[PDB]
Amino acid sequence: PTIFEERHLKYISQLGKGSVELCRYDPLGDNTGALVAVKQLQHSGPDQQRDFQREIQILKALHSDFIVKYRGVSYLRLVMEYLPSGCLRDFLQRHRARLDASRLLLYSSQICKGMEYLGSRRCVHRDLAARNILVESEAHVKIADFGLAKLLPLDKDYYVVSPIFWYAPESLSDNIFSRQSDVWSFGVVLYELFTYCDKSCSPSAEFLRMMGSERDVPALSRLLELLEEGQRLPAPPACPAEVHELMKLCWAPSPQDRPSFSALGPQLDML
Ligand SMILES: CN1CCC(NC(=O)c2ccc(Nc3cc(NCc4ccccc4)c(C(N)=O)cn3)cc2)CC1
Repeated sequence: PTIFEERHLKYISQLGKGSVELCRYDPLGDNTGALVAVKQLQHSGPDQQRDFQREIQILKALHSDFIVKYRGVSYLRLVMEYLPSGCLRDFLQRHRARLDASRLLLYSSQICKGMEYLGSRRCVHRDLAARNILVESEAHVKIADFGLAKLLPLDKDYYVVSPIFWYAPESLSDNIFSRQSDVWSFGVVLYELFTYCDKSCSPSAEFLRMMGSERDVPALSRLLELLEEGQRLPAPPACPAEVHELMKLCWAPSPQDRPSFSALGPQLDML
């Protein structure tokens, strides 16, 4: 087996905390090696470990320009491509003044094409949020963290099994996840994009406000009560009304009434 030999994976810095670190894969020892992102588990708890082998095989199998590339393994460590610009949540709040609604639409369209591919592979990400979207360059974004990703059963369109503010009502109430629960998450991502990930009006900061002053009432209970009423995240300030309408559709109470990614794609592209 031709792997990323541990002795050749030269550590540089941390990308996130298991954990992710930036390494230079230098098999020739002449410091001419390529920079790769390397994922590993730190406090290796037996259940998180089986989840890691599932994750590796999923990413290995996915081939979208909008999903992070799998590179290989080291030994367990998952080797992937390195996207230097970092997290989309950081990128939006740092360069907010230089990014217009047309550029946010380019990101929405790229995440959408990414998620559409995911669906055709009968995979459910489950953690679709701006915190797990990476930046290639100011004109290209890629989806990351397949840590929570689940493959749909060969006979079923749903799957019963923490990020509750991106979770659909069926996810909240009965732990049901499908491509349509990722459409609900996509609607929250559009909110994040169009608020430029402002800490002030984050989906987390906004729902807590809506939940009220009764903290002993379980979040899962208070959030579901709110989403059953029809209460939603507000229209982002200055957000194109055509976009906030697509957000509302992603937020339909029943999963069958939410648009598909295949349907959303042109609607985004044609604005
Ligand atoms: C501790 N402190 C360290 C410094 C800060 N971090 C960064 O400045 C950063 C710089 C480059 C980054 N590029 C990455 C990260 C990756 N996974 C990790 C990741 C996934 C999704 C979102 C964020 C991170 C992958 C991959 N192929 O999956 C590829 N490229 C990611 C962050 C904040 C956290």
